[PDB]
Amino acid sequence: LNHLYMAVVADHSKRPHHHGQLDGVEAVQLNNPTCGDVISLTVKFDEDKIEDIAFAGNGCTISTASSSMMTDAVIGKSKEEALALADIFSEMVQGQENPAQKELGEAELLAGVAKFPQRIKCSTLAWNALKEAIKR
Ligand SMILES: [Zn+2]
Repeated sequence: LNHLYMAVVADHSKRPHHHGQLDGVEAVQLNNPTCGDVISLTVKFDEDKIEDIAFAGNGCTISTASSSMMTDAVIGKSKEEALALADIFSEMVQGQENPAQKELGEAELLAGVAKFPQRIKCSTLAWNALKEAIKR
């Protein structure tokens, strides 16, 4: 029942979702905890919502997985909705319990990074590139 989790996290790191870059969209680039992760996160908004999203970069398994899962979780949400999820994720990876972590989708599998301090920032990188993208 747990072996499936490894396959889901592995799939997000090896075959990222919403990977690459969107056309005609000024990307948002941030980088490392210290680990050496980087991401270019192009985000499209048609309304206040997120029409589409895409990312590219280089990181550890944790950081790539987390970027990939972040895209799934936020696609078609809202400056504020997306930003609330970011807060939810960020709090989850500091050991907080919250039923709302369900709204994170497969990113919920990264609850375990709260036990690895150096990994916190690996996992949040994508979320913070999102925060910046929304806030333009
Ligand atoms: Zn990392």
